[PDB]
Amino acid sequence: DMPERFDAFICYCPSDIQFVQEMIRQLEQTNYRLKLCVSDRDVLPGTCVWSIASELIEKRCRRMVVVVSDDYLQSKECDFQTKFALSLSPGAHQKRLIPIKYKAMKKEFPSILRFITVCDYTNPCTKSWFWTRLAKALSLP
Repeated sequence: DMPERFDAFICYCPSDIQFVQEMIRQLEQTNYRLKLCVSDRDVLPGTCVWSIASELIEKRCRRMVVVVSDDYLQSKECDFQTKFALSLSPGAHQKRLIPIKYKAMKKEFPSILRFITVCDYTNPCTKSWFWTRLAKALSLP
C-alpha cells in the first residue's frame, strides 16, 4: 500500500501538469520502480503517484523534483519549494533538489536553484536515455 517513504516528491504548478504527466509516465516505464508523491494525485489519473501531506515531505521524501518554468516562478508552489529549500543545511541542496526545465524561459532561476545543477530537458545533448538517467539519480541512496 502507501509507502512510508518516497524516492521523490514532485513539486510543480498547475500550468506545468502536462510535463509532469509525461515525466511520471516515462519514469514508470524505466526499470527503477520509484516511489513518487505529489500534493494531490487526483489530478494525475492513470499514474501510480501518491498524495502526501505537505508537512511530511521533508521527513518522508529523499529528494524533491522541481519543475521550473516562467509560470512556476510566479506560483504558490515555488513559494513552498523556496521555504523548503531554505530549511535545508547548506550543502544539502545539491543532493536533495532536482530542478528540471522543459521549455524556454524569459525569467531567471530563483535564488536558491541558481547554484545547483539543472536537468535541462530542452538540451539536445541530454537526449540520450534522459528518463533513465533521471530515474537512476532518483534511486540513489
